Amino acid sequence: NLYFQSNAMYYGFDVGGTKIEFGAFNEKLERVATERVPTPTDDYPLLLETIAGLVAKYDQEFACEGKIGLGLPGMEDADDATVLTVNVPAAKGKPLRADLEAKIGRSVKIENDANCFALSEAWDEELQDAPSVMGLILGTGFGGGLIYEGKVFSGRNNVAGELGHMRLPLDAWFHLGDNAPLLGCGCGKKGCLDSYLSGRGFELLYAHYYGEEKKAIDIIKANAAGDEKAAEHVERFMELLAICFGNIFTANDPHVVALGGGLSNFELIYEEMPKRVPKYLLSVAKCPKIIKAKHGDSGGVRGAAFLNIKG
Ligand SMILES: [Cl-]
Ligand SMILES: [Cl-]
Ligand SMILES: [Zn+2]
Repeated sequence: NLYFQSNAMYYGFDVGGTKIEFGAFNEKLERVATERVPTPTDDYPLLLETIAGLVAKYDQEFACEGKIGLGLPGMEDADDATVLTVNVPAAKGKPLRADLEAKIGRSVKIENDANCFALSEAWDEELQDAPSVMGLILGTGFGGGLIYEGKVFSGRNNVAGELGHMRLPLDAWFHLGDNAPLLGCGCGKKGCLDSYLSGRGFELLYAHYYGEEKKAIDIIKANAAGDEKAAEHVERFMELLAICFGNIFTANDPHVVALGGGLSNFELIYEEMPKRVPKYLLSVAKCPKIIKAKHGDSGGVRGAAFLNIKG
């Protein structure tokens, strides 16, 4: 079956703290192979050998040299090309790209896993024609990737798309009222979007205004059932998210927004944003298309592979 070749083949590696996932994709961006191997715990020479080994395995299997893209929970330092990460400790501070290239014998592209998610959504059949795609993960945190013409915009410091680490716009702060909580952020700042618009934030906001720790799922369940406190919280949160989106869209004006992560599963978001965002936009501007992510489960490997699509 593998001899039914396209001219080019794209390999994607999603490197996680416990497993490395590989995927091969043809020119139509169809997936033609899948494999997972353990991430070598604290053995960098073995990490390099494992990745190089997969490239060699599939190159022989397809009788061709696939393009190599890799995503990880981290990023490259823009000035010295070493990896910044905590979940793949063996790679921390290492010139991962240069080491792989020397071992494998050809170019490798590396990118943050959330940027890979965004790129994966942007290459879905329905979004391929969108000039810009903003892919955001609302779960553990908030933020993502800015895709232009099917290519990730990394930024001068490889941090473009870190919308989670801008402070709340003033209108969002006023919306929270007299009892608004100033939430700390793990980046070192106070009041970051990451601490309010994430799944974790949704829960902290409920706990702060009602002195009770409920899990997102249960709060959504209570709202659906008709609990008054849950409804008040959902109303508060929906307008907050709309305000923050309005500010973001005024500066970045994306064509389509794709939402991933645990909270992206809360369907009311898709009904509510189109009704609330326009208020916070310039009079001449319309709310972009905001949709639930379609390829979240394999977004890391897909996006990593797609880093090499010739633009
Ligand atoms: Cl796929
Ligand atoms: Cl999540
Ligand atoms: Zn922050």
